[PDB]
Amino acid sequence: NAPKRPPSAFFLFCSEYRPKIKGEHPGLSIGDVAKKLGEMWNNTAADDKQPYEKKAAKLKEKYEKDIAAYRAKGKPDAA
Repeated sequence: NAPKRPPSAFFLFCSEYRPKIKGEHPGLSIGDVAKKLGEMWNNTAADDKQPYEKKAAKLKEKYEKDIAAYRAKGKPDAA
């Protein structure tokens, strides 16, 4: 259950250059790769997020209606 949470905007961009920050800094954890990006993302322009952002949203949105449905009786899954 739980459609889960798709990309957050920061997922698209993260992927794009994760093996690249990992290549320069093969000493990051899910707390450093996250902290680094948590910054980069925050400083990716903002007007560079928008493209990735709109998608992360599109998906989050899907979830939001599938979660709203799940927690609001989304168990008889169109049977």
